[PDB]
Amino acid sequence: DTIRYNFHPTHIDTTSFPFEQWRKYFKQTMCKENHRLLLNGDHQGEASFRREIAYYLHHSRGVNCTPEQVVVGAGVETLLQQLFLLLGESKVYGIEDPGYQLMRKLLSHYPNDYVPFQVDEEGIDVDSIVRTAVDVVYTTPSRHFPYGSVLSINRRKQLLHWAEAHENRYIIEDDYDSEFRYTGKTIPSLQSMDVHNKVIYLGAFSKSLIPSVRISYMVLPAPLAHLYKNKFSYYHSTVSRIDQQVLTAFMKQGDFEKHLNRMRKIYRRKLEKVLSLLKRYEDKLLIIGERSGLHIVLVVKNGMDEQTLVEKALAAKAKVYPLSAYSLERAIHPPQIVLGFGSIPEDELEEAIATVLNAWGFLVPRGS
Amino acid sequence: DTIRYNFHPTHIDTTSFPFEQWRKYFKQTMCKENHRLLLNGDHQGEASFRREIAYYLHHSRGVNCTPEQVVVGAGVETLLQQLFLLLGESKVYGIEDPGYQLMRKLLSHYPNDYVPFQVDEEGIDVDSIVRTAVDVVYTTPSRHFPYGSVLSINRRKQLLHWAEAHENRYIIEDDYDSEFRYTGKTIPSLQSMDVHNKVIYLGAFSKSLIPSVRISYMVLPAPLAHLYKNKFSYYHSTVSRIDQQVLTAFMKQGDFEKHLNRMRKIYRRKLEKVLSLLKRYEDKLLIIGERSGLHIVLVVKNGMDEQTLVEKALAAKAKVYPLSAYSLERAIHPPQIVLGFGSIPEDELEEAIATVLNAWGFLVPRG
Ligand SMILES: [Ca+2]
Ligand SMILES: [Ca+2]
Ligand SMILES: [Ca+2]
Ligand SMILES: [Ca+2]
Ligand SMILES: [Cl-]
Ligand SMILES: [Cl-]
Repeated sequence: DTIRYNFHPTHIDTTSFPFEQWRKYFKQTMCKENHRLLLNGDHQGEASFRREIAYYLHHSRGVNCTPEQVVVGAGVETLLQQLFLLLGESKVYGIEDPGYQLMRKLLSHYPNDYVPFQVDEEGIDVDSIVRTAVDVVYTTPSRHFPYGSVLSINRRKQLLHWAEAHENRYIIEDDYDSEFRYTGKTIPSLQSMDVHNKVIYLGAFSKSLIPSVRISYMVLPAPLAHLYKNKFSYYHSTVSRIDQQVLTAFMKQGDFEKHLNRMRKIYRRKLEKVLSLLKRYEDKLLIIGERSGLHIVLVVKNGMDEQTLVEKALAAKAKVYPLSAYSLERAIHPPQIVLGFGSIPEDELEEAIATVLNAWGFLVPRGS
Repeated sequence: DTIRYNFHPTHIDTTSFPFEQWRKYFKQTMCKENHRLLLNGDHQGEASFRREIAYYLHHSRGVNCTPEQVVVGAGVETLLQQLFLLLGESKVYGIEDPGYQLMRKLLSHYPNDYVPFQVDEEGIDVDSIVRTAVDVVYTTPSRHFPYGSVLSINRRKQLLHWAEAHENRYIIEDDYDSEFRYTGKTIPSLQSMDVHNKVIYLGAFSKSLIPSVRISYMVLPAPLAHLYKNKFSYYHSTVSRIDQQVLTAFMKQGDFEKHLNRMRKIYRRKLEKVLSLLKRYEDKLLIIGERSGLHIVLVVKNGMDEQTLVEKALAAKAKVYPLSAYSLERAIHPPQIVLGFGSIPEDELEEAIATVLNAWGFLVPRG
């Protein structure tokens, strides 16, 4: 087949993107007067761009950093690799389970060991971490993937305390999941509470902007930033100067911020339509983390197993994501599926959900 | 200050670039109909783009590979890092001395050890390699930096033989420096001779095209390519899909090839003007590797040391490159300076060289 509907958690609404503006800024940047942009710039990122990042992160997340603490790289994986090299071979990493598997996967190639920790309604299990001899804790405190959990303000304090207790300890705050929250109290970055230079902040222009441009940023505590600038002095940027300059302009003249607001509205509509439809099956489908992100988790009580649910959906030309993809515990029961609605066009949402539900043997409204 | 003249060996003629065409292809690619390009593509590279790479490499260098053996990454450094992880922690690397320091520097972060080998008129010292217990040999056979040496056809055969002798051995062929040769025999890739899946081929769109776009490629022997696709299945591309698509088009419709020819002419003129001027001081300045690349080496007999020469040049706002920057084995005397003329505009060449010569206490023709 070709797959018709792709319920990917990290997809964006591609049809909505401001092509005209982007093209405009491209036109302004890529031209004879800016010919010097064709040579390589600062490895760490263009100063202009690092500046906008620090501005953006302050407004949006409460992050406090200088431009000289911002490292720009081609995707989160590029930056974590540099981080692993930077912090050294002895560090032991604690990671969330379940969660995105990237961190564990990358660590398989590096000397460093890892330890998984549970996440619950209040975030990562700080009690276990404290007993465990990890040095660096990787966590998504703002909204855990996939369930949407927030790291409670107590645990934030406890974790920062843990980090303060030793010179070797750090926290990696992953905010890959960009700022589409609709419900709950809006709570800031853990980095914003950090007064001890303990938190490394990680994010990307993927769920905002454009995933395929591969533009990501890591914010280092100022000692690490100095060490970074020394260790990696001879490297080159892994992100196009042209693209940096373009995004710099897009941000400076306010269009990025307009984009974000416009998209927030669109995603809100989509999510609400999706919930509107799914809430009708409340006996056999339970939704988790419904008021955050571009995706939800369904617990499915069809007596169909996880694998069956995936295959049936794929047969209907709809790709859906088994939660076991994101888990080291091999038993997930009842079966859970992640659905993301970024790429599903707004006017086809009902049809798309219908397709999946139908393939799963649910009764479906007309026009699918 | 700002530096007025930057004699960087890897710089290109930025003023010459086809902005209009590039912008055209950008316009064609980045638009509502191609909205799916905004999601991430194949980690290894866009199939269209890998295809053009395989085509390009065949016509230009005689490289024989499938698109599925081409890995696209953000600069040579990104790809070598993946390579180091792929081949494992036990491998020992041999590297050229002198040369670009990137390889040594990267290796400092990985478990892997390295050994430098001399380069002469005929390329890397294969005799030493054979005695040495290295597993992977890094070399720039087409045109060594900075002197311009070519790996002789004997040594090519000897090195491939060396590689054939053991299951663990490989050769990294760097063709970062590939396109601008004017003199000597135009000679093919070592990869083209490889029939034993021993050569990893490495190149980039920097000296052609645009350095700052950070688009590079590594061509893996087919067993390694299969291992790569498995080991790194979960990675994402480090190069923008949009930029891939743009360059894909630029290549397909022949604009890349036009670009290359146009640039070859320009660089040739610049080099010839530079030689024309410098040949006048043949007693105190000797030129090396003069008929290759976007740069030359000067041996300077001023009794000024290397450092002095650099500083004097920088005073008067010209940046020049000490050859010691490129060596692991012992201080060079008499001083050598690398001058690259990629970025120096054609109509300012005389002025620029004059600036440097003047600062070094030489007499200047035209006042
Ligand atoms: Ca490991
Ligand atoms: Ca959710
Ligand atoms: Ca090493
Ligand atoms: Ca890139
Ligand atoms: Cl063709
Ligand atoms: Cl110097």
